[PDB]
Amino acid sequence: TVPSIVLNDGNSIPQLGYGVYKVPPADTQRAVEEALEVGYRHIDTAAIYGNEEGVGAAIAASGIARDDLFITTKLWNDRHDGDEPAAAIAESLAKLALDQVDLYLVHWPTPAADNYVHAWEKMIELRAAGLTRSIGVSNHLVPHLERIVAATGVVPAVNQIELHPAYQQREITDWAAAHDVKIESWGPLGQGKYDLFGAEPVTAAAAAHGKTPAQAVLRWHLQKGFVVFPGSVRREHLEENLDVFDFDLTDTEIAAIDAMDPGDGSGRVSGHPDEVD
Ligand SMILES: NC(=O)c1ccc[n+]([C@@H]2O[C@H](COP(=O)([O-])OP(=O)(O)OC[C@H]3O[C@@H](n4cnc5c(N)ncnc54)[C@H](O)[C@@H]3O)[C@@H](O)[C@H]2O)c1
Repeated sequence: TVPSIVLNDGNSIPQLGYGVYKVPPADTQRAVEEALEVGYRHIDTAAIYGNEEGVGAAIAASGIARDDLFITTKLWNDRHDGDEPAAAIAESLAKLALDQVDLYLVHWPTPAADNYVHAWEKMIELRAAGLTRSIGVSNHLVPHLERIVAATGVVPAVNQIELHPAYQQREITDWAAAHDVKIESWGPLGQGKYDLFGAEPVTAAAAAHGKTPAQAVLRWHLQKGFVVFPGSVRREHLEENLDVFDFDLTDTEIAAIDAMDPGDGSGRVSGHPDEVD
């Protein structure tokens, strides 16, 4: 059993899902079929991942009822302009072989291109047309968010950003809570870019519950109310990552993990929105 959370638009989303980022396209179908089998229902993909087909194929292969699944895809940086958003989403839909997706995201803000507002406008139209159930963004900074909302009056259901113990983007998460936008933690486990599992706050919490560090970290995101979809191809980790609704961390435990953030942005492991396209 994976609990769901409710969006500002009333739609619900499973709090834990399976992200297929990094999964080679030729292997995505197996990977998803396995997650599916494991009990995963929320699939996180993206057009840029070039593996929507595999996901779609996996879905179809599973006997699974459409309504029981949560499918997320994202709008690539080069499709912000004109009616490209509608073209991009249609392509995605065709790959997934779905009528519509559950959630659709503006992959990156590409501020320098100053087309993220236009993208947002088009996104709204996509939802209106029923191409997607909900809409959100990704990698959007506070100013990005203010601007889109100001321009449209429509608030993203979510903001998918890089988030883990060493790099929390508190300003964003704070803004989100104030605006009722849910947070999707990408790279929830640091992408192996640093010794997260070695962190003492992490080991203390895991040990304190008879869980793994990965599990404890996952629990922290969850408890903080964020949405997670860690990547993994090992069934051992799949099952493991699913086994986190069984327990809960103490406030003290959470607080200790929260202290891991240097507060200077030095804990970042991936690309910054001001730098991507
Ligand atoms: N919005 C964006 O720009 C963006 C960027 C990156 C990823 N995403 C999404 O977020 C998902 C998760 O992030 P990620 O995969 O980049 O990094 P991550 O923090 O999930 O780290 C992934 C790595 O952790 C390992 N992992 C998973 N479970 C583990 C466990 N129990 N024990 C040990 N290792 C374990 C995997 O082997 C994998 O190599 C992706 O699948 C993708 O769908 C979105």
